[PDB]
Amino acid sequence: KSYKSVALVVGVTGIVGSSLAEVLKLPDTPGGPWKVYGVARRPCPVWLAKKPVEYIQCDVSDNQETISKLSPLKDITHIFYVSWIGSEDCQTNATMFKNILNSVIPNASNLQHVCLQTGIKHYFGIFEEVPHDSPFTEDLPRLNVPNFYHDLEDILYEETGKNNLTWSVHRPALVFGFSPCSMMNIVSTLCVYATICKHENKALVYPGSKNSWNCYADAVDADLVAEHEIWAAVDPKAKNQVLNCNNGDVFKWKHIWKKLAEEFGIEMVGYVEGKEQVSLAELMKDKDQVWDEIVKKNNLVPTKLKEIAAFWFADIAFCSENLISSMNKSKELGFLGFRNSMKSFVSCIDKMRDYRFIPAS
Amino acid sequence: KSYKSVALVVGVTGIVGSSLAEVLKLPDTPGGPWKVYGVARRPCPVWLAKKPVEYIQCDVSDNQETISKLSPLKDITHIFYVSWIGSEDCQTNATMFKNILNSVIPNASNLQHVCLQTGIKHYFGIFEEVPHDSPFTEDLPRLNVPNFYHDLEDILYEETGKNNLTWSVHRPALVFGFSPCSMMNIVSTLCVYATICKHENKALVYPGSKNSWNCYADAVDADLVAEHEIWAAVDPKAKNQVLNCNNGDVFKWKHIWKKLAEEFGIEMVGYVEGKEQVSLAELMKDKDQVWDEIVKKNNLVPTKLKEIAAFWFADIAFCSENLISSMNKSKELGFLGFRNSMKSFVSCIDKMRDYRFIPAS
Ligand SMILES: NC(=O)c1ccc[n+]([C@@H]2O[C@H](COP(=O)([O-])OP(=O)(O)OC[C@H]3O[C@@H](n4cnc5c(N)ncnc54)[C@H](O)[C@@H]3O)[C@@H](O)[C@H]2O)c1
Ligand SMILES: NC(=O)c1ccc[n+]([C@@H]2O[C@H](COP(=O)([O-])OP(=O)(O)OC[C@H]3O[C@@H](n4cnc5c(N)ncnc54)[C@H](O)[C@@H]3O)[C@@H](O)[C@H]2O)c1
Ligand SMILES: C/C(C=O)=C\CC/C(C)=C/C=O
Ligand SMILES: C/C(C=O)=C\CC/C(C)=C/C=O
Repeated sequence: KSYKSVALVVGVTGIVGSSLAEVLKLPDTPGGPWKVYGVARRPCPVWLAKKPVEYIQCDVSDNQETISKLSPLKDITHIFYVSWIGSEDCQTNATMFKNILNSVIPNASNLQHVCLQTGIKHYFGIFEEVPHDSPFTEDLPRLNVPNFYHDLEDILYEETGKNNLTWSVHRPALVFGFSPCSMMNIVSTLCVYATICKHENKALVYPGSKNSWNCYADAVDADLVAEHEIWAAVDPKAKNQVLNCNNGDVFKWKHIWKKLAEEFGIEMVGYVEGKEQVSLAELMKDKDQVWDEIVKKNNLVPTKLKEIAAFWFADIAFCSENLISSMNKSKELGFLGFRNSMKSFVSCIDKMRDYRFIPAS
Repeated sequence: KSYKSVALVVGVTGIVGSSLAEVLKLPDTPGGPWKVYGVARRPCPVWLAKKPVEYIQCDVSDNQETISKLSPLKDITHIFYVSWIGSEDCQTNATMFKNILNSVIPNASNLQHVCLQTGIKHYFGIFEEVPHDSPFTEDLPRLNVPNFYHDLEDILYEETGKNNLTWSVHRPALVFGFSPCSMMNIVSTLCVYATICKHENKALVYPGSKNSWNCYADAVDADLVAEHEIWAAVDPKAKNQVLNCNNGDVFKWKHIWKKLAEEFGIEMVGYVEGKEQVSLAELMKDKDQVWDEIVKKNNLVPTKLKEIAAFWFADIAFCSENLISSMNKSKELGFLGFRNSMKSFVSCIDKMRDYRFIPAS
């Protein structure tokens, strides 16, 4: 075909990358019809080979490999950088993004826009070792921390300015999504926990803090992040803006916890007054084998426990509070996409069952 | 003229009534062009006589008076009940609403819809002497309290069902609005407080609780409540629904407090750790004369202190928390109106200065 737009999705197996791969191929999608190149680290997993994306395995931290794999991609119009290296290292994250731009900018003559996805950590700090108060708005100045987001933005602003490309930064809230290859997928994580509770005839027992149980929290659906990125990539009113992305509402983990129990047909144990947070990472230490049994029993897409779940990240979610972000700027710019967070959560569950990452019920 | 729609706005001098009087007369307003009858208790105040509304002074708690004043209004198509009696008495509030319906339903042959405005108290209780947890959604069952909202809804459902009229219930959050004739106008109240602090060379000192300072809160702009009521009154997808109404975002009183100080060019004293709530009602006990001086000095529309301000209500706002409501249902039905609450607050300030209820600066 000829296409209207050609996307390079860096991080296609990711929690947002995998949604963009679906969303960009819908016929109503702005800027369409879209060709999609999808970059990720590992060989194309099976679930993705059944999608119309041109998959490129590439270590994007390796400059020569990245040049050789992406230089030839002359038709690219829009880059969606929806990746990170899996640690908070400013240098290695920065290298990834620089490699992408240095490989594509000089070879793709119709390149228009670079979309960079970071996150609300911008506002409160990093996962190793202060915060702005919320609701977080986009104009809040950088914290004095080595946040790799600062380096990515600086690279973005430099490279796009000197090459007359447009840019956007997206700072999603906690993502409700479906990919089993993510390093930070709260829903799969909690789904795996519940699946194990069920298999071991235990209750869905809440391991988190009191505050996280009771405080207002927010999130974003992966598909909404993809729409928001696509919107900023094609709508000229949105160009060259930093932009938060959340579902537009708030929830409480306590209400989510109940729905999770109901979705797995098991009993729930809520937060208990005075009792304190225990580490779900520690509780799930040596469950790799139970998970390998479950995968085989239900004929699931095979995943290692440490791949599909990130219990450490759940622990952080469950000692967090006061992290609400504002969608006012996006709405004032005309983006009115939203989701009902309770429904988005359930819909991630359904979809992970649908795609056979977790057991049906 | 002939008109497309004819509104009876019961409570036209109110915080929402007064916005409907403006909003219904805009040329782009759904269901327009609109004729507007406006009912309130007192003689038409001066500011309202300069508006194209047919003003009807009527004590709507008096059945015979109400019949004689509203029976002749044969052209009415839509009732907007945006009033209450000023106490929590279930019987006297109920009488008001029944009188309206009994006077209009049998005489207005093209009557289509009755819009009833109650509020988020539905979810947490009454102001004299439990709560549902939030975010509040519309399906939450009634609390076991004598809330006059229950009586108003019961009357609404009975009268509309037996007469093939459509209905809606609107449960606004705390209203950001401009009317000086309201019994519950948080912005005018805080504006009056700041005006007095300024006049007496004092700082804008926060009198409220720690929690109210730091917790997430929400509100609605009066104009947005009017749009939402108008939407439910004309859009067939919205018919016969209970519906919350808020600005679609959240704020904190602490950030609002700072903006309030800035808007009045005075110094702020925020919440002080360990210090506890004092009653602003008590602090403003005998300031009626200072206010009468200020009104005369700045040639303001004359208001009595107890009319324009409701310090008791500010005290309640400042010991409240956990009252967020969800707009998901309205959004899922297609209503995407919203406001930036910080901007809505400032815009109420500006408008009260514009209309000369409070001093310019
Ligand atoms: N997951 C969340 O809830 C969440 C929330 C807010 C912000 N974010 C931010 O979004 C950004 C992207 O994170 P994510 O969670 O979407 O990531 P993810 O873990 O879901 O996906 C990572 C992707 O990057 C690829 N990748 C990693 N190293 C690579 C390399 N050397 N070469 C090529 N590909 C490589 C992976 O294969 C994968 O496709 C991060 O800054 C993250 O902090 C994530
Ligand atoms: N003000 C708020 O912040 C707020 C917030 C949420 C819900 N609500 C609810 O909205 C509803 C309407 O309240 P409001 O705050 O819009 O009221 P308001 O105090 O701003 O207006 C009251 C109106 O009713 C009229 N009225 C009172 N007694 C009357 C009588 N006997 N005859 C004729 N008119 C009479 C008044 O003249 C006035 O126009 C109430 O249930 C209230 O609890 C208010
Ligand atoms: C830990 C937490 C809990 O709500 C929210 C942070 C979510 C993410 C991945 C932020 C990235 O910047
Ligand atoms: C007191 C308060 C503080 O936020 C909110 C209640 C606002 C109103 C008038 C509710 C009516 O049902």
